[PDB]
Amino acid sequence: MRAVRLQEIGVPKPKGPQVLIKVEAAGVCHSDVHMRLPVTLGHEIAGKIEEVGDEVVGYSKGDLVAVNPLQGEGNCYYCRIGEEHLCDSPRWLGINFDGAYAEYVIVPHYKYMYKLRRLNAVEAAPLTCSGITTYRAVRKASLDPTKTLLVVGAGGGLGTMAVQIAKAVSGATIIGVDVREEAVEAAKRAGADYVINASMQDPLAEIRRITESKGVDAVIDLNYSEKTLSVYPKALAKQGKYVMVGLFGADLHYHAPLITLSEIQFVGSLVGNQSDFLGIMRLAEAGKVKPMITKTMKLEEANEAIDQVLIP
Amino acid sequence: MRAVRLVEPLSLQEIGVPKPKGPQVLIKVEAAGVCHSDVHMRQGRFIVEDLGVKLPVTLGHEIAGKIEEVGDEVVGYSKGDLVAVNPLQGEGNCYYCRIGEEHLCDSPRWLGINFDGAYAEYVIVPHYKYMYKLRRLNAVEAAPLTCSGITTYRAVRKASLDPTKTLLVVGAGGGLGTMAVQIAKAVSGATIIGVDVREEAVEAAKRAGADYVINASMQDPLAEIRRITESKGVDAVIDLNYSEKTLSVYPKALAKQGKYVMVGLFGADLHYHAPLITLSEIQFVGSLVGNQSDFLGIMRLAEAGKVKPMITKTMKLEEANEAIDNLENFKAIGRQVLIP
Amino acid sequence: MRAVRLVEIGKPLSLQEIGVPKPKGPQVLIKVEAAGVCHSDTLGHEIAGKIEEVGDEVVGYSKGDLVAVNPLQGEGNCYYCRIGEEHLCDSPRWLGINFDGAYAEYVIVPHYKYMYKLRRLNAVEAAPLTCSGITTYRAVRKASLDPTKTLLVVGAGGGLGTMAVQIAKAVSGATIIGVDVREEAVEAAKRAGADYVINASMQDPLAEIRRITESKGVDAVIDLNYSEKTLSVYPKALAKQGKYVMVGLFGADLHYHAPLITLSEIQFVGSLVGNQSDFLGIMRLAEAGKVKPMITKTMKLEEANEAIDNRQVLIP
Amino acid sequence: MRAVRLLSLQEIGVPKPKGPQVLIKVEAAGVCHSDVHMRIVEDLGVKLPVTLGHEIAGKIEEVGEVVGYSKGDLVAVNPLQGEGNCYYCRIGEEHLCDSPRWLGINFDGAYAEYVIVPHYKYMYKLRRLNAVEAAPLTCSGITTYRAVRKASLDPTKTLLVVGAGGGLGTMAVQIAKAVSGATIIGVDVREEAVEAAKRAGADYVINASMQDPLAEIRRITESKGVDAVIDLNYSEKTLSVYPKALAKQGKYVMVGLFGADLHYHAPLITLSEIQFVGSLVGNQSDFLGIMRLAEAGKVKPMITKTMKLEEANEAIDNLENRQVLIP
Ligand SMILES: [Zn+2]
Ligand SMILES: [Zn+2]
Ligand SMILES: [Zn+2]
Ligand SMILES: [Zn+2]
Ligand SMILES: [Zn+2]
Ligand SMILES: [Zn+2]
Ligand SMILES: [Zn+2]
Ligand SMILES: [Zn+2]
Repeated sequence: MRAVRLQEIGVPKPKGPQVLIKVEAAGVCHSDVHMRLPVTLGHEIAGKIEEVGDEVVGYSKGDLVAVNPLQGEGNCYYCRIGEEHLCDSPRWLGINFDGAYAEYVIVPHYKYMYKLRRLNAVEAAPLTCSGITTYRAVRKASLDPTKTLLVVGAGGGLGTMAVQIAKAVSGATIIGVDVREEAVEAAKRAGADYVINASMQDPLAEIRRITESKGVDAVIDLNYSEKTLSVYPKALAKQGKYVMVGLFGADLHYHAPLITLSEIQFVGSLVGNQSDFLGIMRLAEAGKVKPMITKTMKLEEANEAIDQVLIP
Repeated sequence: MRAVRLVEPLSLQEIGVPKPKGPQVLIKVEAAGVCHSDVHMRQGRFIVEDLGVKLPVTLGHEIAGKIEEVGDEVVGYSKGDLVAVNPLQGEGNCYYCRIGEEHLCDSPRWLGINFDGAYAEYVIVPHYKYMYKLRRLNAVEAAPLTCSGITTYRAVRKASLDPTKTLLVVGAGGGLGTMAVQIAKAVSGATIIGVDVREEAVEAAKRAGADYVINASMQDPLAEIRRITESKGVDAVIDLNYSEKTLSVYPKALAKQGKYVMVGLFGADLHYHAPLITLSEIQFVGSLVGNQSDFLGIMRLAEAGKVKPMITKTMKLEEANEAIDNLENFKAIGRQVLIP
Repeated sequence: MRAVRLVEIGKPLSLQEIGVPKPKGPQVLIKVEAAGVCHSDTLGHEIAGKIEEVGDEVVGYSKGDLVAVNPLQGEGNCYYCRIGEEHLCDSPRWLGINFDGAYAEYVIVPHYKYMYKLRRLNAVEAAPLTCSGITTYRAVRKASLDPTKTLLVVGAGGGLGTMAVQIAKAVSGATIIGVDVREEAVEAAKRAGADYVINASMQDPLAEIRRITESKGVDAVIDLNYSEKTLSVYPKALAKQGKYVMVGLFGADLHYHAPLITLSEIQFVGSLVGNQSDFLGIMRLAEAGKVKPMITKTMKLEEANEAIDNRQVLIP
Repeated sequence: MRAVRLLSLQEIGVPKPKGPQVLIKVEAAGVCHSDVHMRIVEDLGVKLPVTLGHEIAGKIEEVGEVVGYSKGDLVAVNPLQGEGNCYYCRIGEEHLCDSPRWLGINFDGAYAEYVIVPHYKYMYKLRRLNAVEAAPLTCSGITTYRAVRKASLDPTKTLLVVGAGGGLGTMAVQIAKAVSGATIIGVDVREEAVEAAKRAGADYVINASMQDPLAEIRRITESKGVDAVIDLNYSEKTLSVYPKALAKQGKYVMVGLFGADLHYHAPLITLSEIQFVGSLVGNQSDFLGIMRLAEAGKVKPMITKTMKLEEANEAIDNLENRQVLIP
C-alpha cells in the first residue's frame, strides 16, 4: 500500500483486538506542521473496516468508523483516573504510531472506534481532533444557564464548532467575537446569541454592555495569540474561567492581585479522552453539531496540505 | 466607648455605643485580630472609590466576643453567648449573592473595611446569621479564623484534593502555611508536602502535619518534589502570600492537570509560557476570602480541635497603630490580637 | 384593596378589604398584574406585576418596573440558608404560604433581591415560572444530564412536562424521551422538543424505551407529579447509574428491591422547589425565549375559590 | 498447580503469561460473602468450571508487553476489568461494564497457587503492606472507598455509619475520617462493637441497644439529622429505620445484596430532597485511592484469619453460618 511518512509499504495484518481500516478520510491540521522514524502521519482517521482481529467484538468488515487516536498505556496515574489523553507514554496514531496518511491503518484496540450512521468518513475525520478538543474546552468552561460565554475567533473553524457545542450542551448565553464581517456572520450562523466585530467595535466595551458590566463567566480562546491573551482576560467576570487551547509560542501575563481578588482561573486544554470523543460524536451524529467546512485532496498532496482532508 | 478609627495613622475616638435593632447584634469585643490587610486599609489602597468606604470608620474585620444585646428579630442567640463573626456580607441582589458566593458581592458590607469593625469596645453585626457560637474556643483563638481561617479553608477546597493526589504548600512553616497544612490534613486524605526556607519554619510545617517537608534553602526544592512524587509533580500548589519568586518557581512543580492556587495581594505578575499550560492542562486559580459555607467549615473543624488556633500575641486596643506598623515593617511574626 | 384570603381551613376563601402595606427598607410594594394558581393551593405564591413603591433601602429597581418574584425566602441563620439552599430553610418566609401573597391588588416583597426585572415577558407569562419554572429547572439539573445520556420525562405532555422537556432541550444536549397518557399530551411533548414520544395508556412504555435505548435504559427519569403507578413502572426503565428524579406531593410510597439499587448504582432523588440560582436560570432562559411560557387561562381575583376548585392566572 | 474451583480441589496446569498478562504466585486469597453466592451462567456468562477468588495479592511469578513490573514484585489486584467498548467503559466506570472480565467470578481467580492477571495495569505494587493485609482491600476496600465518595462529605457535614463496629463499618469510619473532615457518628448494637467504632475514629458512637438511635442522632446533630448514611450490608431493619435520620438533602448510601426492599414515603423524599444511592464495587480510581491510603497507613488492614487453600469450602461455610486463604 501507499503511505506518506515522516513510500510503498506492506499492509499490516490485524491481530487480537486490533482493527484494519481502509482509510476514506485523513484530516490534516496545523499539528501536522509541528511534526514535519519512519512514521506515517495522520491522526484524524475515518474509514471502512477492512478486517478485524479475532478478539474484536461489536464491529464487522464494512463498518464505517471514526477513531480516537490518543490511546493510553493504562498503568500510569492519568490512565488510572480516566484521563488517558494525558498518559505518560501514550500510543498516538499519526504521531508516534503509523497514522491515516495511507490506504490502510491499524487501530490498536477496537474500543477507540465510533460507528458512523449519519456522517460519512470525510465529515467525521476532523471530529477526532478538533471535535474532541473543542468539546473538552466547552466542558472546562463550566457553563450553565446563569452564565455567559465568549468565544474568541468565533467565526473560524474551531470557533464555530465551539459556538455550536456550547449552544447544544449548556443553555448559556453565547457571545462570539471575530474580526471580519464574514466571520462575524459565520459566528452568528453557528448560533451565537451576540456577535462582535473587533474590527468595527471595542469588544470589551460591547461585552461590558451585553453583560451589564459583569463580564463573561468564561472565555474559550481556541488558537490563542499574544494579542488575545493580553486583551480578552480583561472581559472576565469574577470567578470567570479563561480556557486557552493551542500551542502558539506566547506567554500568559497577568497581574496576580487581579486573579486573587476576582477568583479568576486560567485553564489550559489541548486534546481529550474517550468521554470527549463519545460526546462530540453523539452530537455530530444527531446533527446538533455540523461537520467542518472541508476541502478534499489526494494522499500525495499531503505535503502541499501541510504547506483539509486527504482521500487515499 | 473607645474605638480606634481610620480618619484620614488611626485615631482613638470616643464614640457612642450603637443600639441593636431588628436582626442586628451588639457584641462586646473580646478579641480583634489584626492582619496585613489592615496595613492596606490604613494606606487607602487594597477603598472610598470602590469599596464604598466613608471615613471615618472603625477598623477590625476579625471579630470575636460576647453578645451584649440582640435585636428583637434575632433568633437562636442570647446575651452572654460567645461568638465569632463572618465580616463579609453581601447586599443580596447581585449575581454573586444570588449564586451563594456573597464574598464576591458587587457592593458588600464588610465589617472593619467599609463598616465599623472590632477595633472598639463594642461592634454591631448587621445580621445574626453571620455569627458562629463558640463552645470550645475562646474569643482570642477564634478571631483570626474569621479571616485567615476562611481564606485558607477556601484555598484548600479550590485545590480539588483527593486521596490519589499530592499537595504542595509554599511557605508551609508560616501562620497561613501551617493552617493550610492542618486543614488539608484534616479534610482531604491527600499527601502533603510543605516547603519553606528556614529550619524552624520547616519544623513547624512538620508539626502541622505535613507528610514531607523541604528546606528550599538547603535542597533544590523542585528536585526534591520530583523525587517524592516519583517525577509526576504535585496535583496542586497552595501559595499563600505569593511573591515574584514563588510564582516563577513552584508552577514548575505542577503535575499534569495540577492546580496552582494563589492567595494574596502582593504586587507581582504571573508569567507563564502558554503552551506549557495547554499541554499539561494546568490551572492558575486565585482566591482571597470566603463565604458562609467556608466560615461554617473552618469553625466546625476548629471547634472540633481538628485545626489548631494560630500562634497569637495579645495587645491592647490603643496599640492598634503599633500592631499595624509591625506589619508594615514586617516585624510582626505571629497573629496580633487586640483585647479591648 | 381586594384580596382573596384563606379565612378558615376547609372553608372557602373570603374576599376581604384590607389596607395596602407601606414598603420600608429593602421591601418592595408590587401592583399585582398576575397571580398564578396551582395544585399547591392571603394566598398567591406565583407573583408578577409592576413596582408600585420601593422601600428606602431598595437599590436597582424603580416604580413602574415589571418584575417576577421568588416567593421562597430563607431566614439566613440555618444550615441550608448558609450553604445557599434557602428553599430548604428551617423557617422560611414563603409568600402565599405563611406570608401574604399575590391574591390581592398589592403585595409586599420582603427584600428586593428576590425579584427579577422582566424585559421580554409580561406578568401573565412570568408568574407561572416563579413556581413550575423553578421546580422544573432544578429537577432537570438533578438529572445530571450530558450529550451522551438519554432522559425520560413522565407525563411529558402536561404543563410541567412540556416545561421540563423544553428546559432539558435548552440546557443539556441529552436525547429526550417523552411519555404521557393521552394523545393531546403526547403530541404536546413532541412540540416541546422530545426526540421520541410514547402514549403509556395505549402501549407498554418499558418495551419502547428498551428499543430506543437499545436495551441500555435511560440515564435519568424526571417524574413530575408522580403517582403510585409511575413509581412502580418507570424505575424499571433506568439504566445503570440512572437517576430517578421524583417531583410532587402525592400520597404514595416508593417501593423498590434493594439489590437492584446497589447492583446498578441507581439513585432515587426528590425535588420540589428551588433557590435563587434556579430562579435566575429559568428567568434567563424564558427572557431569552429559549423556553416558552405555560399555556395559561386568565381569570378574576374573585374567582380564586373557583380556580382552586378546578395554567390559571388571576388578574386583579 | 492446585486450585479450588466451582467447591472442588483440582490439579490443573499453570497458565503461561503472554503479552500484557502477569502470572502471580498467590500469597493471599481473601474470602467474603460474595463467594457464598458464587457457590451467574445465564447472566455473567460464567463457564464452569471456574476457579474462585476475587481478592488477590501475591508475588509476580512471570510477566508477559508488561511494563513497570518485574518478577518478585509484591502486588494486589483489581479483579473487575471492563472490555472497553461499552458506554460505561468509555465514560470511566468500567466496574459497571456490560460484559466485564471479573477474576474469581467469570474468570479464574486466586483460589489456586497461581493466577493470571489479564493486564498489568490492574495491579498495585505493595511497599508497606504484605499480601494478607492487602487482599481484602481489593474488594471491601474498593467498595467502601467508593461508598464514602458517594456520601459527598465535607467539613460542614455529619455522617452516620451503620454497624460501625463491624469489619466494613470500621473501614468506612477510618476512610471517612482520613478523607473528608466530616463529623462521624458510628452506631452499633453491642458495647464491644460500639467500642470498635470509637477506636476506628468515630467522633460519636451510639449503642442502639441502650438508647433510641434516632433520638441520639438528633441530639448530636442539634435536630438537623445527618447529611449522609453509609449502610454497608443493609438489612430490612436498617432500611426501615436509618433513613429517618437523614437531614434535608441527605444521601443514604446503601451497599450490599441482601434480599430486602427499600420502602419510603415519596412526599418525604421530595420535601427534603433526600437521595437513596446504591453502590457495590468500584473502578481503578477507587482502587488507587484505597491502596494509597492503606500503603500510607492512613487506613488499617482488616482483622484477618488466615487459612489453607483446601479450607476454601469451610471458609465459605463459615460465612453462610475476614478469612484469607494462603496457598
Ligand atoms: Zn489534527
Ligand atoms: Zn498512561
Ligand atoms: Zn485579617
Ligand atoms: Zn451582592
Ligand atoms: Zn404554584
Ligand atoms: Zn434558613
Ligand atoms: Zn470479596
Ligand atoms: Zn464495558
